[PDB]
Amino acid sequence: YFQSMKQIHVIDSHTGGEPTRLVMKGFPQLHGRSMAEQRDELRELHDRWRRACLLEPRGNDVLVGALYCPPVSADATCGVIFFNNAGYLNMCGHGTIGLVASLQHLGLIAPGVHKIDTPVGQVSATLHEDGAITVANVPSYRYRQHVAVNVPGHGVVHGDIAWGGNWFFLVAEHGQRIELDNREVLTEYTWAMLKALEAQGITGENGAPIDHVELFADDPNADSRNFVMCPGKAYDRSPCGTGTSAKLACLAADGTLAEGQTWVQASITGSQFHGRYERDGERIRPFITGRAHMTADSTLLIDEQDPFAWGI
Amino acid sequence: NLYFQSMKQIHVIDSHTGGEPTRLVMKGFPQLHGRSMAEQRDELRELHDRWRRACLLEPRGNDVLVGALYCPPVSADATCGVIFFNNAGYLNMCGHGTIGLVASLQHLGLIAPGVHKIDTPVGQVSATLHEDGAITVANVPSYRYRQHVAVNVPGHGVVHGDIAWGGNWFFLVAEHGQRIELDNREVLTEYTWAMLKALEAQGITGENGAPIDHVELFADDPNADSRNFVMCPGKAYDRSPCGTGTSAKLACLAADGTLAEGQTWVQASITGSQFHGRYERDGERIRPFITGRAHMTADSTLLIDEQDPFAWGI
Repeated sequence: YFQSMKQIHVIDSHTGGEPTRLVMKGFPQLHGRSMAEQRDELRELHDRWRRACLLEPRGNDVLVGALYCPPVSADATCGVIFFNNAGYLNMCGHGTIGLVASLQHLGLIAPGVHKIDTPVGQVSATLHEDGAITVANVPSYRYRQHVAVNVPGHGVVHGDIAWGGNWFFLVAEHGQRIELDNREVLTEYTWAMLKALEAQGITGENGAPIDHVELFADDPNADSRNFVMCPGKAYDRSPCGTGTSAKLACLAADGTLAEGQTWVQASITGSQFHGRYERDGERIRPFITGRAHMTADSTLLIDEQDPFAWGI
Repeated sequence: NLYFQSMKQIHVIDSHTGGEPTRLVMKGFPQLHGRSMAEQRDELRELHDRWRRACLLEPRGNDVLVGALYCPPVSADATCGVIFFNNAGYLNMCGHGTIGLVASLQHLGLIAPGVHKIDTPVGQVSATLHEDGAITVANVPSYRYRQHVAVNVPGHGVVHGDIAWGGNWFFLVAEHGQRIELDNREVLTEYTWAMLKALEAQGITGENGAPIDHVELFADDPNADSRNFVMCPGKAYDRSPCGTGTSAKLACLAADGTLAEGQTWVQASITGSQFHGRYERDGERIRPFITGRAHMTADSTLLIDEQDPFAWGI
């Protein structure tokens, strides 16, 4: 009977609490030569597979899926296509940490530098001997500093606007408590803040929407703790790789963090990433280190008689 | 493969009942010495709560999930015992989870169609596995307490609802002003949550002052007798038609004579899943019977990494 249903072999993991569903077998054969072609193929010809994995009931609003692919470039370990319950992603830092940890435990890679092919080019990740993984983030920078926004029901706040692979508004939050049991308040506040930025025409470079907000506060045992609001009104359980890269860019620009020095960023759940940077013109090269842990080895089952087989 | 067994493992079968998911634990929890399900449930809560938490807290679980521990039977009559739980604690009964259990046991080769008795921490629940795979559960006795009660909900003026017990207290509204559609769930959530606050503020309760903690809205449907939206504690909506809520609905239909004894009511949910319901009379109350289906969604080995600060849940 189980043998009768369509099967998808996945390895679920989390990176600082933010989960990754790595698909190792069961999606359709993709004939695209490039990772972008394969991604387009999935989206256009085979989207039910993403949806079965990411929509309810099998998925949720925080999960990212990752399709393992054979490498396309000569020196890459593999290819990957990331996706969530709304569509396809291109890069995904926490998912890449999940991927590399998973591949290690499956016996497919050893410690060292690994190149991973994505739809938008290669990502370099270093698997350390102790199992931590460092992602070379895209070049990051601060676009504007100390920008005012009025947030309905809360008042005026100032933040930096910075690119770390996504656009962020970064706020030194003194008013609200950055603790996990205050998450519903922080969720409503930061979501309102995102909507207020849009309404007030506050954007990244060349009008790009700011679709992430991150709040920072002191922490007794890290350099900082954050609360990160993402698309879909979901907070990041992790310190957020691109968001921490954007923070490093701001710290670098202000001189708060020296080149080569380590910044320890705690998340709302108490997980941590380490980061450091090198300067490169008006930008920085950020390096974000974190860990992933396995949480399930699972055969997803698709009952083709279920109206919700491919997700709700 | 040696690494995947540096890790503690829990074998689960995940399924959903009309969209509402059940995680059935088939192996990996500690041995329980309780002679009864109530004692075993107490054992879990008191001596072994990390297992529930690994399964139901993030990252492995979520707010919608219910877990069910499979247990060897303890009443002589029984196919098995079960203990239900969610990310907050232990439940007693769980109709949708029982449908999940029975469907899962069938697919695992443990049972065949027929009547199956299942031991629970509050005694038995009887479930019929039909030849076509559907499963009928007997809900607790249900009844309407009050009829056509007014509540003022700011932004809506007065709404009327029935107050009925189906295992929980519900306020049941024939909703003509709100669109009962999944893409309108945000608006429906704010409305029903406001309605619960207004009932409380205006002293509208169940029997003996019991708080009403569920609201269900009902509308016409072109392929069912009705479609609903069901608001539950924690500001959560039921993906399914809701077993206890549909039982409360049956009690109101029976009281008004809208549904005849033995006749079937087809209740669609916000997600477009459906249950069937019928009742028999029990003095001034009813015995409701809820029929639905569960579908398998995963056969999974949960893995616990000892080096993981979140191994046992966030």
